[PDB]
Amino acid sequence: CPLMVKVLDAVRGSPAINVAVHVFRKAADDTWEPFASGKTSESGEPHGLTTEEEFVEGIYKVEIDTKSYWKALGISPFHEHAEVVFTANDSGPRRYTIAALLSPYSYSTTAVVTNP
Amino acid sequence: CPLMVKVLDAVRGSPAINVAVHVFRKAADDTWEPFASGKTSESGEPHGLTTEEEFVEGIYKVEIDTKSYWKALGISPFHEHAEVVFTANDSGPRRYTIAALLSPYSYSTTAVVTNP
Amino acid sequence: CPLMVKVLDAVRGSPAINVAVHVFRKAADDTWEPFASGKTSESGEPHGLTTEEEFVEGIYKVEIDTKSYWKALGISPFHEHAEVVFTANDSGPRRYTIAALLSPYSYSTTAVVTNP
Amino acid sequence: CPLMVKVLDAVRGSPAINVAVHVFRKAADDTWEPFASGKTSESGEPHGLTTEEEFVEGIYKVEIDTKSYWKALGISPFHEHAEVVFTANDSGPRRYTIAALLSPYSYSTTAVVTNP
Ligand SMILES: C[As](C)(=O)[O-]
Ligand SMILES: C[As](C)(=O)[O-]
Ligand SMILES: C[As](C)(=O)[O-]
Ligand SMILES: C[As](C)(=O)[O-]
Ligand SMILES: [Zn+2]
Ligand SMILES: [Zn+2]
Ligand SMILES: [Zn+2]
Ligand SMILES: [Zn+2]
Ligand SMILES: [Zn+2]
Ligand SMILES: [Zn+2]
Ligand SMILES: [Zn+2]
Ligand SMILES: [Zn+2]
Repeated sequence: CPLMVKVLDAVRGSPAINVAVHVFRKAADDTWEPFASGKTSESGEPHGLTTEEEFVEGIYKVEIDTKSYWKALGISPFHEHAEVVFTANDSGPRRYTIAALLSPYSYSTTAVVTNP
Repeated sequence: CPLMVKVLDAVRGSPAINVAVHVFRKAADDTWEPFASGKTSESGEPHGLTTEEEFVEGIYKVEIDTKSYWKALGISPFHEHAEVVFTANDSGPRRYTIAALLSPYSYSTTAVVTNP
Repeated sequence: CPLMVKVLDAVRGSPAINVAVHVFRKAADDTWEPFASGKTSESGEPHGLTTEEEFVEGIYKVEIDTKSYWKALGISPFHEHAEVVFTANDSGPRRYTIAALLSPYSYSTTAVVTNP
Repeated sequence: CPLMVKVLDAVRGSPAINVAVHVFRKAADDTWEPFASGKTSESGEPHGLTTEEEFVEGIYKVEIDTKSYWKALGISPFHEHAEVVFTANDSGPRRYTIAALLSPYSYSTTAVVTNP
């Protein structure tokens, strides 16, 4: 998997399960074209989002539906969602892990970029 | 100031100076209408973005131009920018501080919401 | 104030009120000598911890009683406390802000170091 | 492995390699008895720290030698080290992942606690 998304819940100290994750790729005209989508499993990651071949050079956006996640736990959170926007694979293929750590009024995101 | 944005640099342990901050408000048709803009001063905050009166109930987006900030320090960062999207002032006026802590491959954002 | 401590609650989006903060200074024999102590007010900061004069060059430890803070809100947290250990004022006086952002199973701390 | 430590570098967007990790367990008299130690590999984790059997109920301290890590990269960091202190396994065995995200003037730590 060259693109992995890992979501953690800082209130419960657990992976965040059943979080919607959307990936878009910026198109020729600058609109966000849907690229992939998934829901996090028990490990806090969605199932294989893409392959090395399909994951071409470009600008990507990962959106994580944090608001729905909290609401479903009976918590009213601050953010509508969390997004990460980055350029990928512009000096050859890399593997990307986007980690998001969630609290109701805060979140952190970090990228771990390795060689394949 | 009912809307304050505070940007910190985790590499230098300093406020992030000269960072562009944009605020948008979601319009009737769901497009992001420009609402305010500023550049952080030496304290890492832009100059008074709005007033209590203009800061009406609605969905707001704060974008922080993190990529340009790092590039100008000769660092090549991961994110294109950082954004915070939230609903504001829907149960009366509140004061909002959006804090962003920046590193080249990571950032955290938190909201402090108080009464006026 | 050359040493400020700012504690935020990421679950409530508020300053963390009534948090115990302890400061120690490493002594000649390497034991931690009590240096200052306070409880955060409504702004999430303890009252003036020290003066520029008393805040001499040395190794300092700031402990924040996060466990008691959460327990008192009826939450059972992961950490026993949070600590920050750093050398201060070894190239002349600096002003130090230690910011701590708290969730029940996570916390972040950052230092902002400025000239007086 | 019931106790895992994962260290990430937010400046480089990589696992933090060759970081010293120490684990202590609080003893009958309240002194910190050495429990385990390791250095992070290329994945940012030390090699198997303990077993389910040896990892008994008690208060543990994990120290991460962040200062040496940064210094060795020619960076002068703020913190002397990072520590996490917590009670473990007091309602039966759990698996603990302590994640630390490092920048020169900041760090975050989070715990992921699962059932075996
Ligand atoms: C609620 As959404 C991040 O799928 O537009
Ligand atoms: C580079 As921008 C966040 O002003 O579109
Ligand atoms: C509970 As304490 C950080 O005052 O030893
Ligand atoms: C430098 As150390 C955290 O091993 O005392
Ligand atoms: Zn969605
Ligand atoms: Zn968005
Ligand atoms: Zn801009
Ligand atoms: Zn964006
Ligand atoms: Zn105390
Ligand atoms: Zn401690
Ligand atoms: Zn050591
Ligand atoms: Zn320590």
